Amino acid sequence: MDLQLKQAKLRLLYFNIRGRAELIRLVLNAAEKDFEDVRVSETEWPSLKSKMPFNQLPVLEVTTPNGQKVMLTESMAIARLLARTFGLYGDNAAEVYLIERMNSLTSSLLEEIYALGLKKVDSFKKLFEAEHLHEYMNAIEMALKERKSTFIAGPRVTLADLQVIVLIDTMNKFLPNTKHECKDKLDEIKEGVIRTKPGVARYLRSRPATDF
Repeated sequence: MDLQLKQAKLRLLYFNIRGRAELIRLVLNAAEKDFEDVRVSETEWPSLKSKMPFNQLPVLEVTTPNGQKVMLTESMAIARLLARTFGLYGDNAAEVYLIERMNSLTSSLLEEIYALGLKKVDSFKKLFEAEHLHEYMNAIEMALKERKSTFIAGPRVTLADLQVIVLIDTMNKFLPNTKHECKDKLDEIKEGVIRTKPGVARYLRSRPATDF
């Protein structure tokens, strides 16, 4: 049941976007754990999907040091497993609550942003939005302003600070003009991840420039 992820061969299968696998890429690069970053095209997906157990990406294909191949699914479960493996998931239940409180907020905001941008036809679409996303934005901003530590859950980077990067980069693409104080507070966290996780700094510099 122990996959020995520190030493296991890892292959990440996902599309060539940030999307929902970027958090996993950020964890692995923060830990400086090598992995094959396999970026699948929608053209390849039907046959890969057909030849493979799973039906949804991302999948983390793990080959343990003893040679056993295991296909892990569910993006957040994978990310948290990897975070725990590499010391990026806090040291006690109270720190983890801080991680998961923030990840709940930012995961919610992310999915809400993801769902916007797919209903542009007719009727009256001047109908107001924002207040949903605003609600998440002030909760995040309030939490970041109230914290008594450098990062979200303490003095060191955890998974929640990494997901803040995913959120920032989604906001700057989907919501370029949106000006709100939560963006500044999120950018502070990103700056500290870059400063303290040289593997992330290098990865962010070198990763493909994509829209999604």
